[PDB]
Amino acid sequence: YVSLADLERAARDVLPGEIFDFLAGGSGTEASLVANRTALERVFVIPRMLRDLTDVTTEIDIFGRRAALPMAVAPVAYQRLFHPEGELAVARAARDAGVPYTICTLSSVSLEEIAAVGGRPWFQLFWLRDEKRSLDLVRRAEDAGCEAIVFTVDVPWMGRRLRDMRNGFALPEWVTAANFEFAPATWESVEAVRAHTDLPVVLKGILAVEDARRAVDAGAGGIVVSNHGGRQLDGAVPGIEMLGEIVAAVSGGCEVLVDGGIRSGGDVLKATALGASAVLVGRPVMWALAAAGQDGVRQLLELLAEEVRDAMGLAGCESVGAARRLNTKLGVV
Amino acid sequence: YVSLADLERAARDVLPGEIFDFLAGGSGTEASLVANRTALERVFVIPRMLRDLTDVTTEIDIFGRRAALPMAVAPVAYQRLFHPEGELAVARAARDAGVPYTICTLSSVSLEEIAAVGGRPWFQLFWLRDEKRSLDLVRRAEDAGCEAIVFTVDVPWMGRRLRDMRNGFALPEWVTAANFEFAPATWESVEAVRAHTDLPVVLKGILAVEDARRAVDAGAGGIVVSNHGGRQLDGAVPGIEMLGEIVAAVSGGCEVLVDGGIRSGGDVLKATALGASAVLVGRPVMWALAAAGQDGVRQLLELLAEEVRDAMGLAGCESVGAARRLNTKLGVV
Amino acid sequence: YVSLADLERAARDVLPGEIFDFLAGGSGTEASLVANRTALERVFVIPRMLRDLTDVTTEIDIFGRRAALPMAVAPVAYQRLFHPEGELAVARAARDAGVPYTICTLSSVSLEEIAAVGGRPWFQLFWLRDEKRSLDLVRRAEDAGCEAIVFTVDVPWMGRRLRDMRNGFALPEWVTAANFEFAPATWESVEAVRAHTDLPVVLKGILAVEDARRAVDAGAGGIVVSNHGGRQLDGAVPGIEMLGEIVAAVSGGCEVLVDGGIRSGGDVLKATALGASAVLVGRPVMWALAAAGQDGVRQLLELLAEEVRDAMGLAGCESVGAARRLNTKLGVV
Amino acid sequence: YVSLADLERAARDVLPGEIFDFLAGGSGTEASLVANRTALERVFVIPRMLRDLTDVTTEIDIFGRRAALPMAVAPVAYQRLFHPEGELAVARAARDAGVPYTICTLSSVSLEEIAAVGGRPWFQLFWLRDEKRSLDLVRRAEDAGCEAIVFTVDVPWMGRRLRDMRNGFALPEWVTAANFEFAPATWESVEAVRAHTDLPVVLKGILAVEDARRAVDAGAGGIVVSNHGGRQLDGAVPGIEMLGEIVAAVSGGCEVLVDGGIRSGGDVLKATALGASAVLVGRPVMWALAAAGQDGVRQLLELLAEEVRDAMGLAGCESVGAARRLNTKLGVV
Ligand SMILES: Cc1cc2nc3c(=O)[nH]c(=O)nc-3n(C[C@H](O)[C@H](O)[C@H](O)COP(=O)(O)O)c2cc1C
Ligand SMILES: Cc1cc2nc3c(=O)[nH]c(=O)nc-3n(C[C@H](O)[C@H](O)[C@H](O)COP(=O)(O)O)c2cc1C
Ligand SMILES: Cc1cc2nc3c(=O)[nH]c(=O)nc-3n(C[C@H](O)[C@H](O)[C@H](O)COP(=O)(O)O)c2cc1C
Ligand SMILES: Cc1cc2nc3c(=O)[nH]c(=O)nc-3n(C[C@H](O)[C@H](O)[C@H](O)COP(=O)(O)O)c2cc1C
Repeated sequence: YVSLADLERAARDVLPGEIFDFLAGGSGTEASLVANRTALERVFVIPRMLRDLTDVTTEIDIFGRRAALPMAVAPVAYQRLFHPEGELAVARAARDAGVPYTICTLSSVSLEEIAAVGGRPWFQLFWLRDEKRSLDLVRRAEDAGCEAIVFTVDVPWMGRRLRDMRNGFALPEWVTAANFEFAPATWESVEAVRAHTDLPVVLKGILAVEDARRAVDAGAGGIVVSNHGGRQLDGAVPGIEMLGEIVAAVSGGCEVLVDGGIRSGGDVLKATALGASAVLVGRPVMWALAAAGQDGVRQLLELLAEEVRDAMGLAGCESVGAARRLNTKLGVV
Repeated sequence: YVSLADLERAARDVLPGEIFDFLAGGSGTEASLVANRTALERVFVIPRMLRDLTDVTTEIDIFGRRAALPMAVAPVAYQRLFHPEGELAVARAARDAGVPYTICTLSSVSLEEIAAVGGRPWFQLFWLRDEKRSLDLVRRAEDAGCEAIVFTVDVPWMGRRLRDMRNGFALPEWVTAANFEFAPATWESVEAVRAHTDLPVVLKGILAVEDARRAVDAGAGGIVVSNHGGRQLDGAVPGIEMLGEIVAAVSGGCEVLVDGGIRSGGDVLKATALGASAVLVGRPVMWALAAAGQDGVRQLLELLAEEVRDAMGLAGCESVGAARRLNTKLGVV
Repeated sequence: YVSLADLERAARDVLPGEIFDFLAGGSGTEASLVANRTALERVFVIPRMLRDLTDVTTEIDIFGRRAALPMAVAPVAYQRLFHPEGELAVARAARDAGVPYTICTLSSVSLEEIAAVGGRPWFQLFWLRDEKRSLDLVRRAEDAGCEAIVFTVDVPWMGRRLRDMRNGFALPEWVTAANFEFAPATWESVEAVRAHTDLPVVLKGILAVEDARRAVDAGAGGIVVSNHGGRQLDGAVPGIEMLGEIVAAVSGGCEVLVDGGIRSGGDVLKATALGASAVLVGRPVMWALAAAGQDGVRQLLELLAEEVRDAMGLAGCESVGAARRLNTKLGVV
Repeated sequence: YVSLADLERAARDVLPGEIFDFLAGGSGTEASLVANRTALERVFVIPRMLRDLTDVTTEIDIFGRRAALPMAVAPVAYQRLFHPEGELAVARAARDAGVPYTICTLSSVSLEEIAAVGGRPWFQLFWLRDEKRSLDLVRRAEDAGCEAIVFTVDVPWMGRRLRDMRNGFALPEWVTAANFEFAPATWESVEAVRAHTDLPVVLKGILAVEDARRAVDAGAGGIVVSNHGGRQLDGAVPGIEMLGEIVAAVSGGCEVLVDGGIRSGGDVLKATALGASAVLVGRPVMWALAAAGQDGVRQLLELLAEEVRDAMGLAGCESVGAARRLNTKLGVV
């Protein structure tokens, strides 16, 4: 595999159509899904030359731990859909690559089993109709050694996924929500979680500047600037188009991550040049899992690590902080 | 049906080519027809998160009545072209959905019959060579219980519809103008109508800012920002591209509606975020009528209602007024 | 024929390939040829409503004569390439439509014969290596009753026409330059022509603002804002993209015409809304000549007249001057 | 051959696929490769008319020598891949056209042999792990009569060339680096070269404004504004998009060249109108070499010279300095 697109092709060959569509699809007309790619494609980096590259490092410190790359595996529900080892395959590969892995509330293997793999596990939270269930998930995660709570704030309910409707998609009987209904979360919910844990709370799905500022005021440790991979509001702006404005507005008050469409180390570099602390990567990790299980994910992470190092150095950046000081230019197509 | 595009496909299957072309077509090269879609596709919404969605409502008050959605059925002439029940099928479905229905001066069933269906009927007026005929239509409408007069101001004469010319299109003998020649309307005409009725007068086909302001000064109750679905001036700006400027200029002096290309609840949300009080929907209603008669229109209205509620909530809006306070970003393709 | 594109199709059917390519082609990669169309397609008009249209007139006064439309036939060399009656067919049709016809220095029928047709003939001048020949052409034109001298200033030499090179195109023996070598013209040349005639001198091929201003200072009666239909510098800006700036800079000091890509009455309206006094139309006139001779050109002029009247009225304009006060908006694709 | 694209077609016919891919390809997704063309295609020139063109000259003075055109042959490694005479064929053709030829550190014929051809040879330098080897190359070049040192500053290491990876590309045994490992160069390296030679040092691969300014401060004689033909950082801005800003910032302190995508004399004119002193041309020179050896390169240089003269004169420019005073407009597609 020499690009992440080689893994998409390999996953499409192996997965059943309806599962590939569950993975690939977005809501509505898929405008926001396509826009995540378009938005990245229009950003160009202005690289710097002639800097010292004797010790290029792709490491960052985030939520109190060193990560090997400015990247984490996004929360993706029901990974046993893609490979029989599901979440444990991905978590093992992430651990070995030094990348944080986000354990999902809708994981097909229990959060305690995945946490036992080791590494840098984070935990993603959905707010539930029964509040106490959500707060119990948080305590379970913390007790199991998760290092951050990624509170998904863009899913008062699931978006209209027309591929899934047309396919009549349903989980196979062999895939379940192993940690066991959505309720709209509010700012009250955020405070309840903040009060119930000592871990950093990261709000995932922020796009408005004022919501970023309010997240900082609310005591978030981070936000993920995200339109949920185009799966929630069809017509929501891509996160990459809001990122620079949001970075400026929080002015170092919390970590600012971005997701949606990251498909190369060069895309990681674009995101950092626009001000991101780190990115999440979703679909490509699942492509690698589907294609080749744990080894597939390992190969994908190795490929991304190589592409990030290559892009950084070609742009004159010996560290991620230097990459954040790069300038960009918007171009056409 | 899971999208409005499923209904287009179904209507194209059933209607004779020349009638489908009468419905689908625009004037000239169809540049303004295509632009209505392009203009919407470039608008992205910046959604808000973590708001109270306990009682999301899609209702509005307009022209003194509560409507179930910020939407009305646009005036479309000669609906018996599409289904034998024509206007009565559409009006019944609109009534049952709680959506206003605009009765046309060129209706293929008389305005009194359609008004007798009930619901929230509005009446669309063409100015005629014989003025007294136009003013008699207005009094007929008012006597029949219509609630607003939608004065079409963009049709001094009909545009050049090349599909209709190439097809040699003419009304079948079984379709007539049941209420029974265009004369250019002027501001004088508007005043004559304003003087002859107690109903709100809504000017449909406004695109210039100064004409919006003048409409308010003239005592209009509303305007529809519209290029007549690309059927009048070929090269006229889409209404969606003028809407925000117009909303700012009238500064709450009348209701500001928009039409042209609305094809989903997400498009309704875009229009409201740009400042619209409500939208009109034309072609899709006729697709649903052609495909499945009254039941078809009912299914379309149910689908739109679901998509509007979904988009609003995903964008953090418990009411249409909140949706009007959303911000937008122009994007590419 | 219901659009000008119907005539292109008809001309392509009848003309030999190499002659169609002589007509259609541009220089180089044809970027400027394509851009003339792109530039018009991105301009949208903001129409006005509810104005008095009792006496819509498409007439203008230009160079001391009334013209039936804000349009003239562009200078196109060697019209016998397209039809055996060549220039006389086109000039007769123009005369009968009330449109000025530009007689070319490279006409395939002598300028005195074409002038004898009557109508509103203008004369286009190429500066020649032998100056006296050019000044003798001017006196011949004036003696024959031409009403303006259209001095082409963008042809120090002919551009690189790759279609013609690839085809090995040469004039048939039956087509000659009937008035009988290019020399670069300068501002000195313009003055020599201004001194030798009482007719208005119109500089055709101006694109820079400062050259427009200098044209006024030099005593020009008009300019044509033009990239020579994409046939001269490949990469020259379209005239339509410079027009508004140029109109502002001359501030009524001379007539400002535009050409390049005008293919409908709506395009004429766009040009006038951007400030043009009138347009020239080239290729379409030759399509009509090739398809059907004099009658073809007559039908094209009738179609354009209808489309101009239609566009004007739909935009609320009872006169060309009102059309020049319309505003425009740049849109996408 | 009537355009440079005729030579691409001819080279593709003759070269083995993997060698054509070595030549054509870029790094990563090839976004920067495509963008070099897109960026040029959106620039339009505003030509001037009616200037004296009695003695149009395409000559420039650069690095103390007169060049016949504002163009040099870019450094391209391993030219024996394309034709058995390799670099000597190209250098001979360049010499005879009066164009500088850049001898590469990775030349497949020794730099002394190519310099012995005569003409205006420049020498391109890669910094090596062994510094002394790089400084010895510089002295060799100077001793052999090269006139400038073109220090490539964008290759701390080679970019990820996916075509070459997929093809398993390797040099044939019959092609070697005849002058005989990359080390990242720094500003220290530049100073070491500046101290070791009396020749002008030209930094190739500058894109950031501040790096241009620093190059002047460092005593560079020139820079080449360049993304290495899209072969280095995938997502690097095209040089043509930075050129005007860079020209303004150095404010005549060094020569500012540009490369990437120059495919015609009109493109040369665009580059000069944006402020370039001269351009480099890479791929097209190799197409001509592959197609027809020395004679091919001669024909390409003759074609470019004709197109540059044609574009200049059509734009009203009797000299390159006048071309640099042309204005431009950004257009669409
Ligand atoms: C199949 C699938 C399932 C997902 N499940 C969740 C989830 O349970 N929780 C969540 O916060 N995001 C979920 N996401 C969104 C991702 O975390 C992420 O925002 C999105 O995939 C990023 O874009 P990318 O896939 O383009 O890299 C899911 C995404 C996909 C494709
Ligand atoms: C077949 C057809 C007939 C129409 N007849 C009328 C009419 O009689 N009066 C009027 O004001 N608008 C008429 N319109 C314009 C619509 O009211 C509306 O402005 C346009 O259809 C909105 O765009 P949409 O179809 O893209 O939703 C007609 C539109 C169509 C497609
Ligand atoms: C075949 C052909 C021949 C032309 N000959 C001349 C000419 O002799 N003199 C001149 O000033 N322009 C000449 N032109 C340019 C036209 O006057 C005009 O600028 C151009 O055709 C306008 O664009 P249009 O063809 O897109 O309408 C010629 C154009 C064409 C297509
Ligand atoms: C096959 C190939 C090999 C190259 N080798 C070198 C090199 O050895 N040194 C260098 O500075 N640039 C090298 N370049 C980059 C060119 O000098 C130049 O920047 C690029 O080709 C310009 O773009 P163009 O090919 O679009 O004209 C190479 C380019 C190509 C296509």
